[PDB]
Amino acid sequence: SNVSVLQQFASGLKRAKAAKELQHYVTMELRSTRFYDQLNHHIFELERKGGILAIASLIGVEGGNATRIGRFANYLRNLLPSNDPVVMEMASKAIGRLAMAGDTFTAEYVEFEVKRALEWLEGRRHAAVLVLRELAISVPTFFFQQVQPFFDNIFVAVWDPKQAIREGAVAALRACLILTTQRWYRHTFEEAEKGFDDDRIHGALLILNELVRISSMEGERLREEMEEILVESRCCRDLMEEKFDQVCQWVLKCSLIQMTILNLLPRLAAFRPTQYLQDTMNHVLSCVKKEKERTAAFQALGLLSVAVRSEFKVYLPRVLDIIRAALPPKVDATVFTCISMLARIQQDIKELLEPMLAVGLSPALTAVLYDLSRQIPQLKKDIQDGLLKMLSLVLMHDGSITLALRTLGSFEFELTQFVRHCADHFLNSEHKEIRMEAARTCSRLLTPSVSQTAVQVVADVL
Repeated sequence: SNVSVLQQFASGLKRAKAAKELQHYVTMELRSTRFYDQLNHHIFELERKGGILAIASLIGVEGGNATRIGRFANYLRNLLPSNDPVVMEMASKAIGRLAMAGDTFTAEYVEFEVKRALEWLEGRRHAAVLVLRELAISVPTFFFQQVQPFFDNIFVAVWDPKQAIREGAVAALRACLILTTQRWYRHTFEEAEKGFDDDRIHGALLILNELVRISSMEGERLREEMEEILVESRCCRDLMEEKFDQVCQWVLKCSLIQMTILNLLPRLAAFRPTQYLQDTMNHVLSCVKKEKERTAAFQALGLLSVAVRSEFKVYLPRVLDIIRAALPPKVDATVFTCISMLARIQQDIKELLEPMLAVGLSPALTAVLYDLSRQIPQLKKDIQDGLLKMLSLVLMHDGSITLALRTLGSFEFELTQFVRHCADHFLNSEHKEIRMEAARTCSRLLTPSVSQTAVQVVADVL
């Protein structure tokens, strides 16, 4: 209990680390109290990721009410002020998980960490921004006690010459705006307008994207659905004009700016939908060919096609010629999601499905085909026949085939030879996941249970 748990904690620091932490949590849930604290101090003083996982895995499993929080507060505050790379985000997540217990000291431990978070507002500012984001995600009541000083500190802390600090500051401002709008916007719009008039480009774009997303959830719902597969309404013309001027001027001046422009163009097109839409379509058509910019450009084009349904229909032949030259060469994950979002224009996909079936078996393309067969049920048998032919060519003859079985049992098809070919798959394969998913899909495929020709194959597979 003392040597084996310490050996597992040392092996977690040196896939196996989270499994060892989960095994230690499952061993502590069944139950040596000082040996775990000594091992935690030895792993924290040395390394940091395994100790943070061992400190975070025991929270919510053992049941430490008051004695564990006073010991964990010093270990959470020691690494937060001077922080290393992304394991510091794991330390911030462990602090947010320790603050999410629901104890009496949580009103004292959070406000001591939030008021110090304004002391820093670059390894110190981004750690405070991540701590504020974790406190807003964990404790929304304790994070609303100091709202006047945080908006003044983040307006000056995000103006520093850094790239990684703005990605945390935008997330902290979005969590603060979500906590404000769930139960201020004019001062943030005034600060974002004063910051704009190449350092003050992408930060101002990310500051304006939060105000564009908080006022209108219609443009955000399409991006939230495609990812699985007053204040801003008044000053909307000048902000869109400044965004269009920044997109047209800074064309090839300064990667992050083009990505911020492609992210802000779809929300601005969905908020108010012909010259600005033509300039945004021209910018997306110019940025689709450039390197490291086509993944956001395809999603922005799909969002603008879902928003401007009547306006983008004249631009149907320009994009459809660009995708058909891309699939024929085989980064292919965003193209299927863009082709799925462009439909939500039905007869043009039947010539486009020939290359999409020829690209290969992937999860995003299968989800796009499922969403296209669910939303647009015009030609469902033509897609299902090609999917069945691709699955038969895959399973007739290397990793992806598990997902092929996952697509074989996902939705309905037009299947007695498949269950006779899959009833020998787990008898030959020595892999665990192949046998597991094969049994999982052929137990679902047997659901068409007074003719004695299906009874034979049902009895055979059973």
